[PDB]
Amino acid sequence: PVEFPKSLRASSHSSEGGTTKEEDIYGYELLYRSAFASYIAPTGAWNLVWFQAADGSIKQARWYGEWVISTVLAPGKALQGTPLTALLWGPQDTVRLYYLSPQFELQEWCWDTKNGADNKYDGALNAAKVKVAPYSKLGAVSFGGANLRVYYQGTNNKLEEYTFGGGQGWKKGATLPGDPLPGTYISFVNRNKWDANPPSIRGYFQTVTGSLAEQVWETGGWRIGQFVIPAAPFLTPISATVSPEKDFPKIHVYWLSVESTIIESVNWHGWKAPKQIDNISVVKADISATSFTRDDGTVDVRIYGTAQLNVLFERIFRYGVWEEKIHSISVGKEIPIEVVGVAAA
Amino acid sequence: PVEFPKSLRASSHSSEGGTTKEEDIYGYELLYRSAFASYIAPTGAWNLVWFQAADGSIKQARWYGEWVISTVLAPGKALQGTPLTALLWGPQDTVRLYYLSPQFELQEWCWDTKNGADNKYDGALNAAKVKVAPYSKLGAVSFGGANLRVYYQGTNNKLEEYTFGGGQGWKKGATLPGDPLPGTYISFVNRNKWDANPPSIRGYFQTVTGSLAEQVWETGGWRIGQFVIPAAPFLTPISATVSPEKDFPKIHVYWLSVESTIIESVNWHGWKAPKQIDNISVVKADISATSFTRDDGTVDVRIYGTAQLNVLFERIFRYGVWEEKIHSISVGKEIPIEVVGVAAA
Repeated sequence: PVEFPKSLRASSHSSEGGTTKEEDIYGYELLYRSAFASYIAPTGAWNLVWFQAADGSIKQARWYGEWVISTVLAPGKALQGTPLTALLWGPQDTVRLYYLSPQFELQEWCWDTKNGADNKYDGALNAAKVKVAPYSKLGAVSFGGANLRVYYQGTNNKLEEYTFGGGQGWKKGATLPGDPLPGTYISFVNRNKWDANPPSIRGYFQTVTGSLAEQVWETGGWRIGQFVIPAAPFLTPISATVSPEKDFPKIHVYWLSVESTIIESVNWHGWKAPKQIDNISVVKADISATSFTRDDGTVDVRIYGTAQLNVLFERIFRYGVWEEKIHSISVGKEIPIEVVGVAAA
Repeated sequence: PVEFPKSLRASSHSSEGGTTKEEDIYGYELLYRSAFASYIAPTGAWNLVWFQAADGSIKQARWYGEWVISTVLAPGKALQGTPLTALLWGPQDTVRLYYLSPQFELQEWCWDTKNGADNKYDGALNAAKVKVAPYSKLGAVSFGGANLRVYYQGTNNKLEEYTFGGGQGWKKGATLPGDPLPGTYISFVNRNKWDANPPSIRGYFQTVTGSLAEQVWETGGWRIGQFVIPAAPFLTPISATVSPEKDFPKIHVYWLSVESTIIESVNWHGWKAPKQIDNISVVKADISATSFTRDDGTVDVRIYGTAQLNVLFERIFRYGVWEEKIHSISVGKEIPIEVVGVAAA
């Protein structure tokens, strides 16, 4: 078997007090610790997830009754271990996916489905040859329809913005405040509706001290926000998502604990205390959150990431509760392996 | 600060019971979880270590009274996250380093220093265009002088051999027995002297069940060896090294425990029970062991790898003890970060 810390739960079928003896799955055609991007349709009718296959291609898992896997970027297009982040607007007919080339330049993939067409092509961001810090992660938002913002870590470790819209093409945007940890995970969200202008932008990242911090664009340009988590694990995955609950934006910020469990902090008329959403230890690796508002005004959340041993998980917050059924999305060949919980020496 | 499990020690200066409050170093120009290859001179006079920088270049650390860092392969030569493994013979004037290209093909770098020469150049393996499983690790041995063997994981997850020698160039060798875990770490050693023919080859790897296993080559062919560790952490780093102690080959096999501490199994007139060499938790990432025999017949060992938060460590076994001082080798810019031990929720 493989050994796992006895005090941690490897899956939803682990013993209540930790891992004893169980079977878990290794999907070996998913890149180990793959990046994830995602977007659920605002109607909730279908789901998009993007990930990196072991061969380095970028693939898509789309749920519509069942999951369907396809390839969106051929092997050779993306850095092995590229970050990923996605946009969806129109309200839901135009997709952009951002990634890094093997030369650490910002790249853009476009998927347009307006009017029943289907066009897939490289975006113009590639032309700017934006060289980023090699460990940079990526975030992005859209507003006013096709006004786009891409956030990355520049070569001096500051967070940086690139802008698109208004017929201007891609142009360098702001340099953001703060002192980001080299290699920090980052996640940016727009609190206002996809077709609204101005946007209300928030970004989440880890600083050089290990704390978590917030970028705010509201009025008067970029400022550091009130969200402060004094300590978090080194290079903790971070993903945030926002949708209106009872007619006010509900920001959800997710990161990992030292036990590799998912911690959530909500901003909804103020920040609420961080709390663990479940006690199952995921692989310490990129996560991706998305959300939508139901007709009744409540907000559903989906989180994707890597579960033990190497599977793509889907965690579901629906009608106010995290469901205990945590699904896995198969992306290729798999082997089952026995897992035994082992105590410290 | 950054949070770390309170029950684990992040450094030699951590409290005896685990981490309380301390400072640790982030070398952000070392690729996070870099692969490592290494070779100490058979005289013990100097040391070589190879690693991947954050920018994807392959670099070398050389010790001869002091550590000196150099770049041996420019960005673009190696897969981001490439495995690495090294050879040294002549007795000590001929070096090879094996790695993967961004297209997952075996590559070979050569460094020849016979007679005061100083020639770095690409080896002939590159031209064979040998495509391997994208998550393959690498091992290698040399014998009879320049008879070389490179071990890798093929696309069907079997361990495979490529051979060089006898004026034949690089040719496909054997397919090895057993059922290797996809992406297993692998480490191969030659128990006989560098100029001796035949060799006595051992390889260590993890199987599809999570056990650790042994490949054996002796005159007559390959077989599965009697070394069996029934359970180990999933995708545990593995590195082995052999040198004669009192004229008998002393194999040292290293892997990581569930606490990310280094476990050692020695073969020397039989296998000795596995034992933890120290209680300091390393980053669960590639390690690299090397060894030499002193004039008095005793065997020194060096282990390189990633220590918290992201630094290149050197552990030293010398005159029969693991030294309490664990060194760090700076490879670029660094920031100090406060670390606090945190208990489970």
